[PDB]
Amino acid sequence: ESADLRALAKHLYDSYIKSFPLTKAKARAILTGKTSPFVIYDMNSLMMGEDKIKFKHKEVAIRIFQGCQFRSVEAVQEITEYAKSIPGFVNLDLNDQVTLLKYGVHEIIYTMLASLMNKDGVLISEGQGFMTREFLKSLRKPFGDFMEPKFEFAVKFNALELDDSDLAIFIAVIILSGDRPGLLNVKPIEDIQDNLLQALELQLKLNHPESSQLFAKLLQKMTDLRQIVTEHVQLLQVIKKTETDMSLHPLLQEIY
Amino acid sequence: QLNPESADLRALAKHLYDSYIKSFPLTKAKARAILTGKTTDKSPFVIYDMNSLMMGEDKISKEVAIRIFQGCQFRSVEAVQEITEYAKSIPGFVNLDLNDQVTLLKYGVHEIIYTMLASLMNKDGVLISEGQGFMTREFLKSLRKPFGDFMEPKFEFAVKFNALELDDSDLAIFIAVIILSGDRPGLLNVKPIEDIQDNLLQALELQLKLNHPESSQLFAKLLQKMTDLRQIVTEHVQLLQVIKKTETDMSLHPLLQEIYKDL
Ligand SMILES: CCCOc1ccc(C[C@H](Cc2ccccc2)C(=O)O)cc1CNC(=O)c1ccc([C@]23C[C@H]4C[C@H](C[C@H](C4)C2)C3)cc1
Repeated sequence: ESADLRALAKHLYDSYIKSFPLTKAKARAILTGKTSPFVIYDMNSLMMGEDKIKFKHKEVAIRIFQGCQFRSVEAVQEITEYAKSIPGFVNLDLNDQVTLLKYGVHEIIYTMLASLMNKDGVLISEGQGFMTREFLKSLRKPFGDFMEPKFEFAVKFNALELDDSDLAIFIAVIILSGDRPGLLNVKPIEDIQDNLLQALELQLKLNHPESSQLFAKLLQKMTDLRQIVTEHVQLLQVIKKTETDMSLHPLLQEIY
Repeated sequence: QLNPESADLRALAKHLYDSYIKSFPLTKAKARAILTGKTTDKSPFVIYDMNSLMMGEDKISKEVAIRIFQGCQFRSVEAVQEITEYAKSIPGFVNLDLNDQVTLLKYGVHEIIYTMLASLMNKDGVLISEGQGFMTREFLKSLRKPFGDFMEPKFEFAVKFNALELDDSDLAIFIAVIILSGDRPGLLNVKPIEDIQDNLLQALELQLKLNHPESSQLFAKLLQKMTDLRQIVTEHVQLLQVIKKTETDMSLHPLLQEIYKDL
């Protein structure tokens, strides 16, 4: 039966490569040098990187924060497409699918964001740039503790040294989470996740024979993720309840 | 079912199960026996309202909510003591840096308390006073605005957690896994802790596979529940800040207060 598992794993990987442009393997090469990105480490760096480079993603801290949103909206579409390739997903009650993506994207966003971060910064805009971790903490208002929580998570998560083939199955497990509120038919979901969990388990055993109980440690990071999301939602509302320069075109705000 | 490695894991499971029974007076087996009525001597007095509560004082401050609340404070202080005792039995635990021992307990006792509290719960209520009493979920939710719902989140977790059908021998290892968490804030030497947890994780994994052959991916499902515990703790901690402000006259046990400080 270990046949259908290896196939599911290969399938998810191929699909993951297709849905996500910047893989971890590719991002890693750019972060260590073995392979250059424009560096944003201070205000003038920023102003220049967006001047020469047309970073598709008023006030700096605010403009940076909104670029994060723009990029997140973009990531949501990639994740949605990926999900549809997971065997059984499209066959679930349509409302449940929306529910699963609705509560799952944030967890996946931060999970994948770690692939693009090291302890010194994060790759932005397809990796054409590198925004410094220090510069992010240099932001005033509450925009200073905005990204820090993610870096800390990334340092820990990256310590597991997973690769794209590992992450592809993990993401699918995050998506098929049967405890999301509002699901109408939980069984099919948990049934698919169970199969995905089996696939992830064999994947990690064969890909990291020397890493003891890596499956357990990866599942434990689940705790870390939701805490990051919950905390994120809190700072997000604090930005809505306060801040008056967050004004965007009516059509734009609707887009988020 | 072979090698000396799997043999060491079974030995560890037995050691942990043996300590768990020795450290916790009210096991899940005894709790289930009382709840399911497979007795004529283990039947609890049920408290589902005020007069019941009143009549229970005889069978088993000044206010309904606060009295019930102070009771839970006392009981969990006692639980922390039992948990602390169980912790010393975990191989390697007492050999770790003394500060880390305190840190691990500080972050693990509540997650463990709610894990074990589920053993004493069903969709309708919870056992109290070593199983002599039973307070229904509805009575506890009818309480005054503040306390009126400090328990509901525990019930919601319990009915789902109990769905895994774990038994004491399973819980003994899981409780151990929880305590030996290398990602606790402020830990000095994270390596020795992770090494102990890895071995506990192996013990738990084998135990579940052997105890629940037909329960597919129980191990992973059990681990995912850990996120549920953290959440319970945060909510509870926030509900306490609310109470200590609305009820300026209600005291909170020092031990429990030192555990929430800078949590
Ligand atoms: C009432 C059911 C509640 O049963 C709970 C609920 C939550 C906890 C966890 C605590 C709550 C807390 C939250 C905030 C701070 C600290 C801890 C925690 O998280 O630390 C423990 C118990 C276990 N409780 C019992 O077994 C139990 C035994 C005796 C009584 C009486 C108290 C008093 C009135 C009645 C008659 C006498 C005198 C006995 C009932 C009540 C409860």
